[PDB]
Amino acid sequence: MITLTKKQMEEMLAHARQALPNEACGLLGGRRDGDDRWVERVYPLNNLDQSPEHFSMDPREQLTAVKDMRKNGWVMLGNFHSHPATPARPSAEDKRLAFDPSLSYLIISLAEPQKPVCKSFLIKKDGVDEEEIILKEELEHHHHHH
Repeated sequence: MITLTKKQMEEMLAHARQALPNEACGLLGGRRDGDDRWVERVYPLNNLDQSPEHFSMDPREQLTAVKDMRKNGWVMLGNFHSHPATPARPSAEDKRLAFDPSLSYLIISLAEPQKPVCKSFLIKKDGVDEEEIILKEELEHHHHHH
């Protein structure tokens, strides 16, 4: 299961339109426990590629993002990339860009802002599996540190 807040959805949505007409990629940070993931911060790394529909894994930005997570004490949950005006789900060539074992790839459909399809796809060897997104009204009690 994956859980994120309204604010995170808003953050992803903002990043999506921000990147247009290019596609919007980046990472998701927060806490992962019981294999489940809670997105407490969206990491807009911006499209390190030049493609409009295909994404990059933002190599340099990865090092920046992990460096950030080490500062606050969070972990890497997965990544997300949104298509400009095209639907969700990973395409044949799009999926080939997955040089990972079975991470979480969120693909957002910005075909319409009235109904942007947001799902989390697990790209595995055997195939792609769907993870459902649960919303949280509030953040996980701020950065939390005594």
